[PDB]
Amino acid sequence: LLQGCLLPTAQQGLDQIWLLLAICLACRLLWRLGLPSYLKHASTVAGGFFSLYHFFQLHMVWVVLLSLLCYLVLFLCRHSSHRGVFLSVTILIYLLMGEMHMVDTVTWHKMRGAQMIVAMKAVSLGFDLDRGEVGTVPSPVEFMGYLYFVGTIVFGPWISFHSYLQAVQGRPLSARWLQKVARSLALALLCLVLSTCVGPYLFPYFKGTMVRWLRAYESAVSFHFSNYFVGFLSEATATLAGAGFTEEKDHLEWDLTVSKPLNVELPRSMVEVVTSWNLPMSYWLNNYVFKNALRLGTFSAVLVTYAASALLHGFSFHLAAVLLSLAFITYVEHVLRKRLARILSACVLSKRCPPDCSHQHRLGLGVRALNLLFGALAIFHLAYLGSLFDVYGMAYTVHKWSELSWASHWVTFGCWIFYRLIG
Ligand SMILES: [Zn+2]
Repeated sequence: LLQGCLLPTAQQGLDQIWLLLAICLACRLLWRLGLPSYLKHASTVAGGFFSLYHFFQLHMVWVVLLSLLCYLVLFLCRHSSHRGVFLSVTILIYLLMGEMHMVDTVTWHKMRGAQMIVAMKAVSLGFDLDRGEVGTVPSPVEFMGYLYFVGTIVFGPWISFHSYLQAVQGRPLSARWLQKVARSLALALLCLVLSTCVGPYLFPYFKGTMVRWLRAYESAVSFHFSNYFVGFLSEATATLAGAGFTEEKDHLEWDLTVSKPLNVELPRSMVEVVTSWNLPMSYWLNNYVFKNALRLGTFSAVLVTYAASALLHGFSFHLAAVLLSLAFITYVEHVLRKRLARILSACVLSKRCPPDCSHQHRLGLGVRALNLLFGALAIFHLAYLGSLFDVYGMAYTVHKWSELSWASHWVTFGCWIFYRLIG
């Protein structure tokens, strides 16, 4: 195992990503030299081209296409107060065309992440221009540098245009920065190693229904650690490039957090799981899709947000089914937890209550028991939904979920039934 899984996996992951980290660090050193803004943006553009070429070979043209297309659309509507609408429509078109299989499936899937981040960045800049957070429409070099920020191009977290400009302005290289990068890299490598070695072999070492749930859980936990690897790597790359900082009370804190594994592995609620899964993505979907879809109602906005999330990850039927089930699961858990908190004056909300909340029962045994029951239900939902990601169409999804006897959906139905009845 020591030289059988750990070392090969660590080599596999650290090997390819090394170049990306190198360019992030190079960008960071180059952006502290006091170069003009134009030069900084152009430099990161060239770095983004080289990183995209390194990860996707000649097939980087699709991302290049999207980048130019989004700028073209933004430029054509540079005076319109509905820039986010036009950019979202053009992203919709491009994504749908790609999902229509016009491009090779292997090639398309290979760069779903980079294209997702570019699309999220373009839509976010359009909506920030609409709401007035960004004063003027950016120059071509600033927009292209924002899309090709080398710390946020391949697996990078979505960052706002203002966050990108703050990264451009630069910050002094400090011990705190290096500790953040090192911690993120170590956690990324650990999560990758866990995903490949610890995760898959959890229950056999570390075909009844119990066996099926064990296999489902280990496939879910392996998928989670793979996602955590991507999240921590994204934190490492973004911090190493100079972004992801919070200038709070004239005190700089490099605290960009993409994923919170402890809040998903040990979950209080499925809402917490979804939020902690990818904080940049959750924020993006919440601010640039959910708030714009509030005119359809709250539940319809939840469905629109999850459908946009399904399109951003690429339309595969298992992931679309997972996100459609997650909308109902999170909503039902949320409402039931809320109503239980109201009726039972307890701190059993989907998030932790503040220290000044009106709930009478705050630390009792019943509150801990209810939170543990909902956390076990959340782990159960995670194993159910993550069973689809073992190492895929409608038939696979149906059969695989039938192997688990549709337990989560019945449980979701029961929670929903309970919610309506008690109120
Ligand atoms: Zn409370």
